[PDB]
Amino acid sequence: KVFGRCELAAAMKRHGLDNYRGYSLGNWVCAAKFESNFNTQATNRNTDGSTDYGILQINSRWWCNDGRTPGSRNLCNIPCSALLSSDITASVNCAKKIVSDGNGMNAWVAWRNRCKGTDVQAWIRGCRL
Ligand SMILES: [Cl-]
Ligand code: NA
Repeated sequence: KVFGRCELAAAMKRHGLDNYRGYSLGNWVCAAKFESNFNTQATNRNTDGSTDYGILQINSRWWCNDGRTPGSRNLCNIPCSALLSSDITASVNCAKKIVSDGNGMNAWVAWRNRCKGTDVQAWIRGCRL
């Protein structure tokens, strides 16, 4: 499913992401925009053979099992395919563990490079939240 900007902001906010660990809602929407273009079905393969899955491009090297990343962890204890659902619940719950592991949203390279230090509130401007 391809989300609308405000549609996704609303879903993220209902799932507890607003100001989660100090990251305002615009941070999460900005990250999703540049990680996946708001597409829950986005997948991208990394050079080391792991794959990033879903709206937040969660990596199979650490966070989910896709059966083809040898020597990887499954810290969110879910199959990576559950992160491509139109329901963003699993992506959101997994994102909550990732952002809590000590590096904050720097775990998302697109957020670090494209959202960090910008006016992220502009990503929820105009939305009915
Ligand atoms: Cl980037
Ligand atoms: Na894995």
